[PDB]
Amino acid sequence: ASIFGVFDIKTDAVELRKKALELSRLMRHRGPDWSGIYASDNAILAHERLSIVDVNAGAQPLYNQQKTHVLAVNGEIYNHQALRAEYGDRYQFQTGSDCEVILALYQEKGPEFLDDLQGMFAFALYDSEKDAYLIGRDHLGIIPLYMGYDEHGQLYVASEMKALVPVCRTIKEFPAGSYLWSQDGEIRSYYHRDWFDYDAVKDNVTDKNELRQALEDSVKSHLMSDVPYGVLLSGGLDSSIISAITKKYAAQLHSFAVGLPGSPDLKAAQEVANHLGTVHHEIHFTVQEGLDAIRDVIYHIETYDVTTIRASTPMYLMSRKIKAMGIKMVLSGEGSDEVFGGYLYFHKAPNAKELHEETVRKLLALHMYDCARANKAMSAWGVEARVPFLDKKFLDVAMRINPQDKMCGKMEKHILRECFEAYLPASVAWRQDGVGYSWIDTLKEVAAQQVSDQQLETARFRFPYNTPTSKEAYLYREIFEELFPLPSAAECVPG
Amino acid sequence: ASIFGVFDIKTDAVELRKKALELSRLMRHRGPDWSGIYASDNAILAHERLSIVDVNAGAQPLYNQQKTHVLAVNGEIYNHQALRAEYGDRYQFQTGSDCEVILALYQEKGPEFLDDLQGMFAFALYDSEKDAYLIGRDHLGIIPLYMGYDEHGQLYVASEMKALVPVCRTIKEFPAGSYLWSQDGEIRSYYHRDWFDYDAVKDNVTDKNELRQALEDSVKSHLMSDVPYGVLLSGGLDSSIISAITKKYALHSFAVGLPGSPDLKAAQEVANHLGTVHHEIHFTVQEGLDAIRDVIYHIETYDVTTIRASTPMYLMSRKIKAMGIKMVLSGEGSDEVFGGYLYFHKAPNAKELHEETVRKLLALHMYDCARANKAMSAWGVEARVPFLDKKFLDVAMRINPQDKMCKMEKHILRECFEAYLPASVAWRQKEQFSDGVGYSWIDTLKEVAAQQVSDQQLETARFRFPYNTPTSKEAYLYREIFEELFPLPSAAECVPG
Ligand SMILES: Nc1ncnc2c1ncn2[C@@H]1O[C@H](COP(=O)(O)O)[C@@H](O)[C@H]1O
Ligand SMILES: Nc1ncnc2c1ncn2[C@@H]1O[C@H](COP(=O)(O)O)[C@@H](O)[C@H]1O
Ligand SMILES: NC(=O)CC[C@H](N)C(=O)O
Ligand SMILES: NC(=O)CC[C@H](N)C(=O)O
Ligand SMILES: [Cl-]
Ligand SMILES: [Cl-]
Repeated sequence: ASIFGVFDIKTDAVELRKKALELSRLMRHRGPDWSGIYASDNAILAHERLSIVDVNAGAQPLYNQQKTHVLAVNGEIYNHQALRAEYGDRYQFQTGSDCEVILALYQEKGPEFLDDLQGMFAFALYDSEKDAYLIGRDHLGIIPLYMGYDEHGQLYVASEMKALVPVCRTIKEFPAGSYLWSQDGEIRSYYHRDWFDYDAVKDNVTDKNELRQALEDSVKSHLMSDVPYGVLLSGGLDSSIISAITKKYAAQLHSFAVGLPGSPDLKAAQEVANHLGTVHHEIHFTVQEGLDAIRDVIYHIETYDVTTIRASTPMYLMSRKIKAMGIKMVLSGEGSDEVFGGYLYFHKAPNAKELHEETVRKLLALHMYDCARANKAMSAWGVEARVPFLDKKFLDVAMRINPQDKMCGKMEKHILRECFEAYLPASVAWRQDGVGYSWIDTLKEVAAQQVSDQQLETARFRFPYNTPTSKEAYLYREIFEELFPLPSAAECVPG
Repeated sequence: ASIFGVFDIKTDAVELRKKALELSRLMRHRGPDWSGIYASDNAILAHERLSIVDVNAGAQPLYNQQKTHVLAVNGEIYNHQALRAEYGDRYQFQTGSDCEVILALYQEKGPEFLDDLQGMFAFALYDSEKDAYLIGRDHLGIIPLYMGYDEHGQLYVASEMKALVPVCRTIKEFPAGSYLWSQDGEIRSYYHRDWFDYDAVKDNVTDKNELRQALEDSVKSHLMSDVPYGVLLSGGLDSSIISAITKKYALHSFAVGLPGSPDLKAAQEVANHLGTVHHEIHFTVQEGLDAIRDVIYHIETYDVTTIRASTPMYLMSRKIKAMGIKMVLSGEGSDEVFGGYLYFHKAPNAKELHEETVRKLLALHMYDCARANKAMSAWGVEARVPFLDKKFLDVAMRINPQDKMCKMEKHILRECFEAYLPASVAWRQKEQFSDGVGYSWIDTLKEVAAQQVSDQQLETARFRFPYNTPTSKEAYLYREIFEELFPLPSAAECVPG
């Protein structure tokens, strides 16, 4: 879904509403199902839905029973069932939407219920009674959210920067693990955990069976949906586990892998799918198909980062292929490397202290990284991506085991392999460019054509911020800028 | 799907290729499934697909076995199976696509096979051997297609004017029942029928069974598909007729309206009668209101009537697609065929009637075909219209027009399909003073226009909209958005005055 909100209105609200319709529509690929808008003299909440749960009645914006509170959410509240039970006493549910609990929660706790939600999301809520608003983003910013200001000082928020660039003088990412309560006027962090610090877990007790079961429960809970769903299977450990787990609790399970015809990963993926027994779909794309998509990928992910761009491409095309099949949601394996210190550089880790701090740090930066890519790549085509490895509960267990246990002094994510070896082929289980070498190669080769050594030499004059230092980056930048003129838009991009 | 083509290339081909992507992308809603493209120094063909038939190998552009011929099509060729059979001994089919047949016929007939096809389509074919191209559009302009030229003379073709406006100096609709063979350089009409003239059918007999059978067959042929499809049910005669036949030969049905509308009611009835899985789609006036701009952009017209009518269709499609349906059948064409409108009550004689129907069929491309196609297409949904099938048209257009004369409007049709439906339905007349979708829709549309357009703006319209000046506040409202979206003079001119 997409969310779009305008707060602190100081102008013709009428005109603003007309404009909101326009800007919201810019993100309609995220919510192809239906459009919703709420507009008053003091606030606007525009919504583009992708119905996953409560098809018929999960229409948004969701309204107060009394109709004084209005909510627009992009996300999934996994524990909503539990919450309905708990507050159902106090609040009158109007639908079956998982998102409705935020409305219950707010009614009783005001702005203080963020850590009570389990799931991924971004929302904007408007209380006509108190003439107040609340904006929030999940714990690690799994669901993206941007914010910015008009030349009037009016406040804007949108799932994608794409809808703000046209009106804001400034924009920035809506901080993850946080909320914005109008009465307070300041963004406050709500997500904190003991494990944020080493000295907190340092001599903890690792419980493998706990770890495994934790990931199982995460997956299980992320299976919530009223539409057809699938799993991304790349043949890598992370998606192999997710798919394995998913297969395990699916009770027809579709798997998807993407790549240049004949590439290695494809083979791995096929192997796993065959071992797990899923109805696999090997998506192929040609190098030219990828080239031709670059610009749109860039418009979708909203970045000029080479690596992200190179990687979102395939994902972007896989998504179009999935959606065409009719699948609206998929589970993926992002977060695993960050939780378990999956990177090779982690092999090189100095000690458990260093390891821990790095992973934490990595977890806290994901909203700008893997999260953004997955979400936006998939949403380009109206496909929802779930990340069980990043589930709230799971993380507490995985971040709380002893971090020595994460040290490679073994395969990189040993403990994890150990936990699921049984579910997989020995090959993936203990394995340590699969989409196609040619993919990045032509990429590079095309950049070198399109970019003069001259351009590169004086890039600092053109792109003073995060000056591109290679012709490929140079190329992605030009397009980025072309699409996202505003100077702060590039500052959202990690320097 | 969508088709985008550029021919007679006099500039940097590389350059142009980049632009084609850009422009082709503007119509992606019509072919969300996948994208394809062929680019050379002399021709570009870009396609956005909506896979209905042969999902796995039906990709486009479609190529020649020798890869010397390239074809890009938006359409459904109903008699393709028969053709494959007819021409398989000469042409090696590379796919299961109903559309590849065009490649085969072009191979054995050059540009003279247009009337061999039975279906709806718009296509562009480029022959790298001969360095030539051929553009064609179905018999009544069922599927849309625009043409235009560059400041350099380069020629463009596109399913929607939206893809041309940004680059052409001039533009126009690619003529219906026509083709453009590059070797000719002139657009030629290929469709003509004796029934085009009254003296041709004046003494004809009327075959009820013949007529029933013909509609039946058309529908049967129209069910051709590899994906899930449905029917658009209004509860009105036409759509009810279509629906019943589909049920019998084939089932999800769809109706749209304001909570409480006549259409919604009537459709429920029929759905009940037929036993289809019925989906009643509601919309609110504000949702309708909020969609106007998109609607104008999708349909590419400023015509008040069409806009009114297409809004609900566009919202309905959004929903059908959310349910996963890619194709549906519609009852459009019936009234034009049987003289089903109220005005037809006042027809002086069969001649005037017959003559009037013909006119109507031949203008459809600017009207109802446009709405039907373009409204559904805004959400990647394909609309089929059995009543306008070529072969059906030949039977229906050839019966005694005197049988078209109106006790009830479409009596014959009723007599013919009486069996299928609940009599209440079959002999259901239309009423002036009742709005299917809900009276509030227009009422609000008018209301909004009045409030947004000044008397003066209206009085001075001519200084602003010198071509087909809007004569009402509503017309003005729509025209203003239109112009705003398609800033090119000839665009406005494609819209029938
Ligand atoms: N060919 C592919 N097919 C399906 N999913 C893929 C493919 N390549 C990558 N992914 C997904 O991307 C996830 C996280 O990205 P990463 O771990 O950064 O490679 C994997 O754990 C998979 O769910
Ligand atoms: N309310 C509706 N719900 C579903 N389909 C509709 C509805 N109204 C019209 N249609 C379809 O559109 C066709 C042509 O409409 P018309 O051109 O207005 O007579 C019908 O005969 C139906 O297939
Ligand atoms: N697209 C989304 O963000 C999903 C919203 C909500 N869970 C629904 O399925 O309606
Ligand atoms: N979208 C269309 O015009 C359909 C083209 C062809 N019939 C197919 O199913 O691929
Ligand atoms: Cl800002
Ligand atoms: Cl022209």
